[PDB]
Amino acid sequence: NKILLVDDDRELTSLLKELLEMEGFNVIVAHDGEQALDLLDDSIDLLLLDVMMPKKNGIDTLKALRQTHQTPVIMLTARGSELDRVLGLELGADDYLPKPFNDRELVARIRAILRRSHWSEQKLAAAL
Amino acid sequence: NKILLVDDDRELTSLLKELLEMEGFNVIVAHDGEQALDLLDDSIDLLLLDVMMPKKNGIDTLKALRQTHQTPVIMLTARGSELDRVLGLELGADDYLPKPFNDRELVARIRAILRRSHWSEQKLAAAL
Ligand SMILES: [Mg+2]
Ligand SMILES: [Mg+2]
Repeated sequence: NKILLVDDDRELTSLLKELLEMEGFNVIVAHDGEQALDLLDDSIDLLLLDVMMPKKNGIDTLKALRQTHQTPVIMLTARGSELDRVLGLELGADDYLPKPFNDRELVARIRAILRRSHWSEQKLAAAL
Repeated sequence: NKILLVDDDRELTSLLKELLEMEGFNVIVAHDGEQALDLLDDSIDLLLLDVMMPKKNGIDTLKALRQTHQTPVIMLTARGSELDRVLGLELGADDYLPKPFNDRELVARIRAILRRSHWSEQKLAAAL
């Protein structure tokens, strides 16, 4: 399972890349929305998307990717108000996890949406 | 879209039934884990599941339903610790929203998982 980490905080992306790699994931990192959309392809199983970033913020990245991709996305951002959360979810995100977060909850939410993805694939392969 | 509302609090289930009905959902109510499993069938698109309930708690209900059903479930409970959240998600829940909650966020999270369900169905019908 391949995760695209989109966050402009290099310290967090390095910590998360190591964590998710320890958890058995293939991780690719984008540092803005522009980079993200350039790296986004069919091989990506999930996006961990930050909101406030230079060049193209996460809200605009999500709006753009959702025009062509149904790829699962989890917003992982310091923007944690009820408004921020409802906006992310309504714009196309499958989950929304504010910062600061617990690593165990992040992994559990990654696994929750990837379990749903696998069930969808199994049902599709069963029907085919 | 049919929602199965599993909670022992009659005051909350009545408030939520009205809210979700105003939002265009068909709502059926269970007051414990035993009638939740009795009411659970293929017509149910999502479960709003409480934890602390008599006869059968939400954790045991989730474990039981997940043996036979892949139906989307959102834990809606006063059990909001990191442990509670990670446990719910690892046991089979698609989302976990602690109490007290914001009605707008609940609806947004219901819509986020039902949008994923519809995309899965559209892809399945497209492949068929
Ligand atoms: Mg940032
Ligand atoms: Mg209760």
